[PDB]
Amino acid sequence: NPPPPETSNPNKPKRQTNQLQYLLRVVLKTLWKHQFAWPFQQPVDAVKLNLPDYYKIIKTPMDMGTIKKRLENNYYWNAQECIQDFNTMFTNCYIYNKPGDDIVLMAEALEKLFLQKINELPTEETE
Ligand SMILES: O=C(NCc1cccnc1)c1cc(-c2csc3c(=O)cc(N4CCOCC4)oc23)cc2c1OCCO2
Repeated sequence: NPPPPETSNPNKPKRQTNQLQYLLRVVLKTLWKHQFAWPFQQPVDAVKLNLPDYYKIIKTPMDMGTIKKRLENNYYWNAQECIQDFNTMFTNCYIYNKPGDDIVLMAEALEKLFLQKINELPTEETE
C-alpha cells in the first residue's frame, strides 16, 4: 500500500469559510451516515482486498476519511477544493470498475445524495 493523501502541510496557510464549515458539519455527516458509505470511509486497502493493480490505475486516490481530516486541518482553501475531492473519489470508483457493477452503483447512490446536499451550502462565501 502507498501512503494516503496527506491532510496538512505546514507551508500551506489555514483558511476556513462558511461553506467549508457547513461541508464538514452537515454534508459529510449525512454522507458518512448513508447506507453505502462504509467502502469510502477510509483509503482503499488494495492488499487485503486483493486489488494489486488498484494504485497503478488510480493515480489520485481519495476517500471521505482523508476528506474529513482535510476539512478539520483546514487543508482546503475554499469549498470548491473540497467538492473536487468527492468528484475524484467517485470517478476513481468509476475508472477502476466497469459500468453497472455493485460498487459503482453504491458510489452512484452516494454521489446523488452528495450533489443534493451541497446545493444547501451558502451561495455566498464568508471567511
Ligand atoms: O469489497 C469490499 N467489501 C466486501 C469484502 C468481501 C470479501 C473480502 N473483503 C471485503 C470493500 C470494498 C471497498 C472499495 C471502496 S472503492 C472500491 C473499488 O473501486 C473497487 C473494489 N473492488 C472491486 C471488485 O469488487 C470487490 C472490490 O472495492 C472498493 C472498501 C471496503 C470494502 O470492505 C472493507 C472495507 O472497505
